[PDB]
Amino acid sequence: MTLETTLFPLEGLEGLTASYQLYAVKGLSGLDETEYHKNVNLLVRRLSFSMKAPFVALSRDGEQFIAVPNYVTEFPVDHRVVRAMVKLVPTGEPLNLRFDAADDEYDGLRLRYLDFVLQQPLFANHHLWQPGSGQPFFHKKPLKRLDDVDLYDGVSVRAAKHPEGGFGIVCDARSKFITHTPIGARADRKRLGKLINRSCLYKMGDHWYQFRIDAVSDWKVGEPSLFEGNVPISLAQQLVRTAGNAAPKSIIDLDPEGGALEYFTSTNERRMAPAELCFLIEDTHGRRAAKLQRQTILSPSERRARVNGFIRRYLSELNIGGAKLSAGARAHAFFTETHMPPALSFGNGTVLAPDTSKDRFQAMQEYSSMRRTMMLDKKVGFFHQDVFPPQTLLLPESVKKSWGPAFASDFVGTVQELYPAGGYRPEIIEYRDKAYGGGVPGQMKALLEVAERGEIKSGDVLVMLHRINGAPRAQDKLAAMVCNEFEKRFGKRVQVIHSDSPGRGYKRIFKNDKPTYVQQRGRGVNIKGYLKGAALNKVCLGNSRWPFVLRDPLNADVTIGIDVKNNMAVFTMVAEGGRIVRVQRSRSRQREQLLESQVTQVITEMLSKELPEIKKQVQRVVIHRDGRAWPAEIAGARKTFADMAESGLIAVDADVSVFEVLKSSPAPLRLFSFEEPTQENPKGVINPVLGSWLKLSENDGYICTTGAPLLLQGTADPLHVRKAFGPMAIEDALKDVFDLSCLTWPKPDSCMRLPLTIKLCDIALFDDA
DNA sequence: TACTGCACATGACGA
Repeated sequence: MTLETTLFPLEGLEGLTASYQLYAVKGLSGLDETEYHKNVNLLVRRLSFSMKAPFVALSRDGEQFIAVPNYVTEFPVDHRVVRAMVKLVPTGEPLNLRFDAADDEYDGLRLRYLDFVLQQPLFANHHLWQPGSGQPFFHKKPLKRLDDVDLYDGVSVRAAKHPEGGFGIVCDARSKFITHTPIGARADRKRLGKLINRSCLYKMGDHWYQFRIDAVSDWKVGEPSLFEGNVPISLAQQLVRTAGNAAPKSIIDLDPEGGALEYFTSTNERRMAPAELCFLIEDTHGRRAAKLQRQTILSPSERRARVNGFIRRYLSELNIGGAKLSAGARAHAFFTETHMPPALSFGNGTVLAPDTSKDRFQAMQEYSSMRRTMMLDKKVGFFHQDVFPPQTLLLPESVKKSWGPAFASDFVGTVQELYPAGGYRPEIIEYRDKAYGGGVPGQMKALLEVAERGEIKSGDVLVMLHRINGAPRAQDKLAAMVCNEFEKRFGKRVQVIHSDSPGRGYKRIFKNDKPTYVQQRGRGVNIKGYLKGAALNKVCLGNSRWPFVLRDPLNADVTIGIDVKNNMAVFTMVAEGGRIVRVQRSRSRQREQLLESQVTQVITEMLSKELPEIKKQVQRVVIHRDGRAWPAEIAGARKTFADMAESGLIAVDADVSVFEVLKSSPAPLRLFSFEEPTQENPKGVINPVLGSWLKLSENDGYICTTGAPLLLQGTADPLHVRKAFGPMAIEDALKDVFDLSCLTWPKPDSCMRLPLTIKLCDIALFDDA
């Protein structure tokens, strides 16, 4: 019940002052909406990098208004590219924002400035470095040596509004893996080729930063490759030129035969750097580094200790010109009531509700297990129990001629035991997976031709695919295309598994003087666990057979999730208690963004189909965006629902609100709860409990969709949700984000970080055109 | 097959 944050008070904020000079933009009256605000942002990016100053945008009224700092002087005021031509007229009267006053809309301006000048003392600390601007600050000394790769520890620092008034600082520990020894001067033109688009840390003497390799230079470090005023200069002469004073040996005694890399500046010029001073960033999310990744998951006491360490060590004194700032040593703490999980409804009128008499921790663990065993118990079971429509199972020819039939037999029997009301009985079909190519084209040609033959009766298909490319950072093209084409050209709803995981669960045995396949539990997969999880996720949830739903209404009558990536948008809708769930894909113009009209279209169409089934009149609507919410998207959303209030489809006085769900937060905040100190836990720091929550503002909040009883390792990552519009109190939004995340349908006995709405986007949009 | 925690990704530097 007692919680501590990673938000820290800022003392001495007075005197510190921010002076902007609002402008306004003329450009093109052609406010193409998605194309107007895209250009607003491009200029503020272009201007911030070029003039190295905190330019902000303030979109009130006409959405114009660029804030220029008052210490820059020769301001061009006109700016090319950007298609059309642009002019910035001032809006006069010079601003002088303050950190003691009260909530403005100029507080996005104070926050920009505050973040800009706080990274000035840290940037000039000889023992810290920063890969790039906005990123965390790392110790130059590795925390751990870890054999051929070094583990660096860092702490991110972000200005925030303080809930008890004023301004503070949110912080979080970070980790980074860098190879111990440099690329080297002894690395040839061909090996430096193999390294383009990798990233490396450049130890440019005392100045450390990170860049992305774009090219191998034609010139060695000692040959003339650039020139300062006509005179052709070598890169080695250039670095000696800009070394200062007691320059370290490494940057004034380079091997002249070593190679150089090339890379682009923030403002897009070309620059070189000697390979002798460059250390490859070990992309531990590119290559599977299981032993390494364990080192980056911190226990709550480890995580609190490193964040506070860094605050006490580097932030107790801060000289921003005149001002002398301090970060308080004690982070903001508070008493709160934690949200209890919601009552849920299963089969046979059975309800599951958290016991209020047990202590919270025991109550949460019993409830979360009960979600699984109630689902499995034949006398309670799924909330939605009917017979399945016809089902197809589509297998590679090479699998059907081997372990296929043993797998299918086990899989059906697993479905029948999980979901006995369904009578699962699929028709087993094959496609000629060895006939055309084994790459994405070829597999597709074999799959299509089976569909064109009409061999897929039934509208639901579970298709088993070969994994074309692995590495948990590529993208499953083949699975995406089979869903688009099987749904567009034919009317099919398709789920997907892969051939490798279940293959590893079968071995060939000789029985009754005949070869047959049977299970094995060697290593490669827990095959029994694989069948249960795939039966649930691919067949039951694939057929919209929800195993449990909310007993009691949320604050929103309907709530809608929206994500867009790779020119594929996904809308999802959750109404009644999860009793109504619709997931609808749709192609888009932009890669990650939606046209004002495409929003009004898809949503009116989805909601109108379901409104006859929603027996309470609709009067509170919530949209959950995955990422930033662009105002072309908010407009289409305000539009859609204004209409339906006139047509009488919903209540006349109904209202909408839009919220961003920032699964990767720009201000990562953590929460801690406390315990009896205990030898192994000297300070007694533990995870917060599952329902803990915190409001920093009327527009920013945090909710622990994961937490104490149900986390097996690490420290909980609270979920950041930000209001973008509407009459809905952020506390109310936080409460049903939490209720929506107790619908743990993919793994009932678990916590689940995202609410169901944007959780539905992830699995659906894993398949993007 | 599925769950979390993790590093991967808007906006200042630096050959």
